[PDB]
Amino acid sequence: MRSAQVYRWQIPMDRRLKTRDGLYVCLREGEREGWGEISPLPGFSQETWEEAQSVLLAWVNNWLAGDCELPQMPSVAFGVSCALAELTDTLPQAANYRAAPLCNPGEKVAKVKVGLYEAVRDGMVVNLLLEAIPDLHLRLDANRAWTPLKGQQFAKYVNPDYRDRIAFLAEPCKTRDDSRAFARETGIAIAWDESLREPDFAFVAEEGVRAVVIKPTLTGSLEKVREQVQAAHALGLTAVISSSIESSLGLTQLARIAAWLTPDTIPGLDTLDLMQAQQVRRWPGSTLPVVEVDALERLL
Repeated sequence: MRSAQVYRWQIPMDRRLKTRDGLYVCLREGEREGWGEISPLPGFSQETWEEAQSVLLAWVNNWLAGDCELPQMPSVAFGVSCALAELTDTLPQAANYRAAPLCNPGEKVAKVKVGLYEAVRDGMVVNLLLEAIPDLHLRLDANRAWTPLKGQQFAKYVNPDYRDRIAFLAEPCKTRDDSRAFARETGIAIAWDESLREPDFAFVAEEGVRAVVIKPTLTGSLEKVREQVQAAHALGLTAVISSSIESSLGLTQLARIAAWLTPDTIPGLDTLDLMQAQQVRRWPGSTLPVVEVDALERLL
């Protein structure tokens, strides 16, 4: 016997993004229970919050009637599939809560957002960090920020002898041909990110490419995310499971999907401190308050 609940919320963030708005699905079959988060990201997700809601509510009504197509809309396919996996006890409880800290115990790994302004500033900060911590490895996020020139102007400031400790620079340039060229000229390893979510992306052996970054809320189902992880691992690449700024609930399932699918790869989930509260599920060690389901706006 099936039942379902949908919640709508907005969490305050630490004039771009002052709230994060989203949704939870709770599927219930017999005594079992599954949750999932549907939170499309403004500027990044194609579909909107309110479109997400419509499709989520409609899909749920289908689910109650026993039919089992999932929507191909990324945010909804994702959350709906997390709920479905929790129903069947398949998503293990084990999770990777180890952080590659942003900003700007084991393998030391950090994350730097680059390409925001001057290429110079980024390479300088990058060099500084790698110089100070001899065993630090860095993950860099460009989001296609650079012309070939700026791709060169950034690397200008990074000691070639530390460059092997940049695990990846994601999407340095505006075209993939230029990012590949930057990899070759600079000997700096690259990752694809936004390329993966554009139509007709192929997993292909490319010299210089060592990682892919997989954002599940912008990709779709957990089944599709898995697929992309397996494709990468066949090519020898690192699959990083990453945050699309999900609430604590989605972040903990991303943590769980990481341990399950990319067990030795720290996920890119250090986005909780951007927000002012957790909801439903705790992230271990966060002292941010926790909103109970009790207090969530219920649409279904």
